[PDB]
Amino acid sequence: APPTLWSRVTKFGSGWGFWVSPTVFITTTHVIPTSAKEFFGEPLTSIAIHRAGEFTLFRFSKKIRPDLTGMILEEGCPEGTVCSVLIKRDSGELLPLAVRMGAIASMRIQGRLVHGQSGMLLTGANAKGMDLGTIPGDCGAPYVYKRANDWVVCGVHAAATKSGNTVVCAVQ
Amino acid sequence: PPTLWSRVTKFGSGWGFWVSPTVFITTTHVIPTSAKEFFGEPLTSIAIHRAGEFTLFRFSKKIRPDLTGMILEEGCPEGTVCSVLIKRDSGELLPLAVRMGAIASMRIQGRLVHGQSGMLLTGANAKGMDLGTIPGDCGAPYVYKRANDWVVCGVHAAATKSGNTVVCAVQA
Ligand SMILES: c1csc(-c2ccc(-c3cc[nH]n3)s2)c1
Repeated sequence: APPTLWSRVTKFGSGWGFWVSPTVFITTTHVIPTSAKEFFGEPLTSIAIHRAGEFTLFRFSKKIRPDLTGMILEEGCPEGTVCSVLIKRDSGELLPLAVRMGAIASMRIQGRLVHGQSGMLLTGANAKGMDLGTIPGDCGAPYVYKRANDWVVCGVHAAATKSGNTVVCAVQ
Repeated sequence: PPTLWSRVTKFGSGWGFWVSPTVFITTTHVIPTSAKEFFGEPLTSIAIHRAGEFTLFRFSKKIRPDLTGMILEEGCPEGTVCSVLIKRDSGELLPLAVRMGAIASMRIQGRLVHGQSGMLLTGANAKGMDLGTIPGDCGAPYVYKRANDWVVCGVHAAATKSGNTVVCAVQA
């Protein structure tokens, strides 16, 4: 995946978030620290928060990331699309996990009710672990895919099943 | 707790895999043809066991004493879904699912290669997106989880231009 996509992946709360543009940051609602009143040196006052279940969008009044160009954010992707989940792990290692996306789903995973776009990992047969699959610290990592000449972001990592084979992307 | 990924090591014109502190496997064709040492050990002290595109090195001292010994097998049962553990010089880690087939001699871009055939499971096009193999990936290991045990069953020898078909070189 291109360097300009990896540059947008930002350590945040208990997981990650993604810069769509200089003013727009997206993340998984449950990774956001509950007491937080400041983000990138700005007060809540100065920020427009748009929350839909496990999807949260932050729109800043000023350019926090002026090095970046605005990208396309879509509301999930067609069934059958292959996405990469842009996961950073211990070492500056970069793990673009391949996932075949499916239908919008409602699930119970461990102790929680989760809603978003379901996918199946294409990394291995029994991806329950850090080497081939996701771990709880990956929450907020972006789902991206290439279309013709463009890259698109279409959601953020919200949950995985006990087996690790099924993941859920929260969508706008 | 050393990951599988720490066992994958840049070597020659591709990669290789540490099975144990003293055992290193790779694709025969990536090995330098001019050398007096590997990993700081003189060639006098290294046992080289070659079988077509599969080579095993057995060192007289512990090169990777941080590692436990893993199961090495001569390929796997037909239908096993293995993971090819690809490292790239970007720092990206690309585990790709491959459904394994029969041992054969296959014509791969006008060349005969003997090993275990496999088909990538990342679908349509495996190039333009991190979804398939490229020439510098040779030597990457084929692994799978069986009960509690990780199994390594060979090394990446060849892939078609098309994308779909790969060859895993195997021991004996
Ligand atoms: C039997 C007939 S085709 C086939 C598979 C296709 C895709 C699979 C898969 C599993 C994990 N990642 N991709 S399994 C098995």
